[PDB]
Amino acid sequence: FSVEFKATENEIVSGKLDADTPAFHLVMSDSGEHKGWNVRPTGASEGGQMVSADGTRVDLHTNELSWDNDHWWIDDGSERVEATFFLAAGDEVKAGEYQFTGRVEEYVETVINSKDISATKTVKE
Amino acid sequence: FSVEFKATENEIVSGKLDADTPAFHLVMSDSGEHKGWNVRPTGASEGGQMVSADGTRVDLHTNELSWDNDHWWIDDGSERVEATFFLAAGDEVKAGEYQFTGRVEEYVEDTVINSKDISATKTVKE
Repeated sequence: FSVEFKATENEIVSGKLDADTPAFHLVMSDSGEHKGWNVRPTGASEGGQMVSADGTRVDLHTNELSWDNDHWWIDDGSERVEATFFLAAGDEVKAGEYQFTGRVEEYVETVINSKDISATKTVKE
Repeated sequence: FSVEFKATENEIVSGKLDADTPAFHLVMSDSGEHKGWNVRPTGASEGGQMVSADGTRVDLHTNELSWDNDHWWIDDGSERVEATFFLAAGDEVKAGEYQFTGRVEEYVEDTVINSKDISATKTVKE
């Protein structure tokens, strides 16, 4: 069971976004049998947001995972799932170094593996 | 001593597999006297997997060979051994062109007397 979570490489500059814009990339993997995965935001990211030092909160979205109130999930039995988290078109994005913290879970049927993820994405000038 | 190793002809689509589904075919030949063979996965395939570009792994299986921790093997002294490697019924298969790499070894009782790398790629899907 392996999890990789990191900022995307594309630069984001302060302002109001024309389009959906990548901010994080996630990969969840396990050769062992499973039903799927959860990505649960933790601490300040609760709500599914990325957060700067000055407390500015920005929503994350992904087209590779589903959402259920406060977390992402997906039923996927394959060995490996990839996901991009993007910021939505229109969103104003302001000052700083924005951190996402969460916890990945692997489940069956019941959680059988889990690991914290954290990464920080930069915005601006 | 010859080895033939290649992707099967049957088309695979991504999704949950409804049956044991062929992926590769292996032929190991020697009319010379020998005890058996090993088929040892190499590189990314170690563990017994075919591995796609993005690193996704699918387990390979065969009913024609035995297994010893990390490799297949068979005592078979005949001139020719065939084997087919299949994906297990129910496995959800996804994204890519999946390669298997390994090494074949022919052994005798007394001990390896011939060896050769094998490599092939199987396409999945859509």
